[PDB]
Amino acid sequence: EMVETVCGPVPVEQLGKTLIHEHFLFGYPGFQGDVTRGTFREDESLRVAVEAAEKMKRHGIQTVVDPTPNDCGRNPAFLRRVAEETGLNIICATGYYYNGEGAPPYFQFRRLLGTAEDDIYDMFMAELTEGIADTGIKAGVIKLASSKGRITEYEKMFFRAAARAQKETGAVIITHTQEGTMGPEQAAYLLEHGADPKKIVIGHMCGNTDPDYHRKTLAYGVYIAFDRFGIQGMVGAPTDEERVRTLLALLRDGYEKQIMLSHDTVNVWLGRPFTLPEPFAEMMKNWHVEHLFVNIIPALKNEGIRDEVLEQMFIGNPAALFS
Amino acid sequence: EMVETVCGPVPVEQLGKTLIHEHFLFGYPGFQGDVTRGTFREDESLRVAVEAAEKMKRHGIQTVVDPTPNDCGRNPAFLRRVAEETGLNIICATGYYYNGEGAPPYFQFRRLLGTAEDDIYDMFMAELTEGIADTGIKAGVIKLASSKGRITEYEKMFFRAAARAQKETGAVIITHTQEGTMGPEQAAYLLEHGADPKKIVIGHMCGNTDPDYHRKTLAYGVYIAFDRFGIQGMVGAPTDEERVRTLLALLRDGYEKQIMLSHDTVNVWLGRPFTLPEPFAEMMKNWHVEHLFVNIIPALKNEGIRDEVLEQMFIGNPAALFS
Ligand SMILES: [Fe+3]
Ligand SMILES: [Fe+3]
Ligand SMILES: [Mn+2]
Ligand SMILES: [Mn+2]
Repeated sequence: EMVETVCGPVPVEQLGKTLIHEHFLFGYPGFQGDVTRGTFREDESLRVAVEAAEKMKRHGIQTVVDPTPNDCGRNPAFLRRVAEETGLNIICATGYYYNGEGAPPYFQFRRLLGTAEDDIYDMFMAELTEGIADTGIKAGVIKLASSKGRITEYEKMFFRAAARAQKETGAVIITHTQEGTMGPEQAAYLLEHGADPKKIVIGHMCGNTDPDYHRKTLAYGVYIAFDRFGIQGMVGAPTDEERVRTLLALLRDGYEKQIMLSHDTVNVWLGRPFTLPEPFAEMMKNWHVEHLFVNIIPALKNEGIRDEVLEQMFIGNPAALFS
Repeated sequence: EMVETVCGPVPVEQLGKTLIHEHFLFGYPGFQGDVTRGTFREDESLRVAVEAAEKMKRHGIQTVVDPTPNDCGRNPAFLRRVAEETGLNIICATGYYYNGEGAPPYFQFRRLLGTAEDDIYDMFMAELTEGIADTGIKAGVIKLASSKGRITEYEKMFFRAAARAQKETGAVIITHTQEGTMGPEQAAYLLEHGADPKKIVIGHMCGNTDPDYHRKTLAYGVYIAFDRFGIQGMVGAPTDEERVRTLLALLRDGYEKQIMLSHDTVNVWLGRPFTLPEPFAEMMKNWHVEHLFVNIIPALKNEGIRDEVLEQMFIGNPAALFS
């Protein structure tokens, strides 16, 4: 039925072609202290963000899920301005990053007060059923993240909170996996606490190339995402070549009703402008919102995937996920 | 001669009685993502902050150094408003927190671009010689922090940057030590890179009770601080009893020209409001800006310390430090 976007509630029928994981705004926790050399280009950032939405709208996309966590400069009103100008639908999130690239100390401190997991739940409920700050916007998904090879104590507080929240709300859960680890464990641990696998998207699965690992995850009946198309050389991540050679294994075996695709782009960066060093800067030349529809998809056809199947992924699956 | 406060440059002669370490505003990194339940009480916070300044002004304090790091919600314009209303002098900082209660990922990421330590220097120079963001305020001190028993790789980038900045500027360095560790190592590592010990305040020394350790540190000719008076029972911290019994050892042995005192208070908290749990909330009942002048000081007299000596600590030392 209905899904909360930044422009208030929307019928899931009208979601349409959907990218599951892209950032308009993103900054690594700590960017706020580099304000002096990295002040936020308020009205140019908006100009770039609308550039990316119009760039997405023209390949038939009607909906983006933006899972930018609360500590990476999530900005729902900004996003609201973008949708108001483009008509694109934008679903935002409620969540923190993970230990390795998040902001532990604050909730670490409350953990000592004994109230952290309640506070995270209370925050999740608030942002899902009341609205984010005074923006009036509710998050449409819960963002979760785990570390490499571990779901830390701190992360588990959020997983628990997240599972208990979803039971109270029916919110979709979207997750981050670190370097192709902890897919199954994530699914397992959320299902243990009463989350519903049909309302769960294990993310960054494209970060493992052994399809055995994906199947172990799909077996929970959760959705999985290859949401990092375009990112190469970094994090130890595999090439777009590996992804497709890993993606195709799961398509012929008819799992497409559990797979969705994205790029995990950052269209505007918070903090100090930077430019990638020259080894790095050519491997990730393809990391942009165009990448899938002009490259990844044609490649998929040449290896024989029905356009019907893809529609399950970009339209059916997301419509399914949110209902 | 001159020191940069939030109200522009000021003659060091007019610093006067000085608290070396107190926060008006503070939040643990991550507080920004708890915005919905923890929105910043803009104009009440200002009302509380002026309460604390007026409360400090009446025990003769004319100057506070507020070392709130860039990632813990440092707010120089806010501070500026406080001084403009009270006439108090407020010197702010340029720094990041340490790894355990800091926000590593952002500078961690730049470390991979190969430019982090330059960027930290460039940030330090900017905030010391040009101004913080568009506030026009320059930091008067550099804030540095290390972990328990370790000065991590990440922290050393900032120490190096900090030492090279001070050489270019003459800025005072103020530091944080974790649980009474790394005093000497900090001094040693800064002196190695050309920092001047007479422009350095090793902080949280009151976190070690073995005076042997302090002397090892004082031997570098750096200043040291017992800046956590009132914080008891927490972090592994020692009682105000231990501090004084540790402080007195260094006074009779005539080091007072290297010691200064504070409380390290947080007069307004960013993030979700909270009550300290029932055990904790008793031990730290004394953690407030009044604590020193009404309690710690009388206690010091009864054990026979000349008011002249104290003046070296609250007036002479700081005046010395900044010139
Ligand atoms: Fe992402
Ligand atoms: Fe402090
Ligand atoms: Mn991610
Ligand atoms: Mn500190």
